[PDB]
Order: sequence, then structure tokens, then C-alpha cells
Amino acid sequence: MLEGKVKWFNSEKGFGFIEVEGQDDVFVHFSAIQGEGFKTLEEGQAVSFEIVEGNRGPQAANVTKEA
Repeated sequence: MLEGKVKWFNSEKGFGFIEVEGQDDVFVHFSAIQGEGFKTLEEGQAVSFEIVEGNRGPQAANVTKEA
């Protein structure tokens, strides 16, 4: 998993960014958010996630808001 806080999120359009200490920002999309409840991140929350990449580039997965 990895630690991060979410840089900002567009609740409305559902994508945003998680900055990570040392590396560069990772893009989350609402569909990487695990849990149960409506899929949005408040800016500033402390997520643990995974980074996944293929041809569109690294992007966050398994974003557990904390659920």
C-alpha cells in the first residue's frame, strides 16, 4: 500500500490528486475509491493506495479513504 494525503479533488467531476512525500503527485479517479458510501475525497484526507500503470500512465488504485 502507500501513504498520502489528497492534494485536491473535483467532487463534482470526480478526479483529483494525492501528493506523496518524495515522489510526484498521483492522479486518483473516483473509481479507485474503495469503501462503501458515495465516492468522493475531501482535500486533505489521508489515503493509503496503490499505483497502477499501463499506457495511460501511473494512476492511483485501492484508495481506501479509510473504509
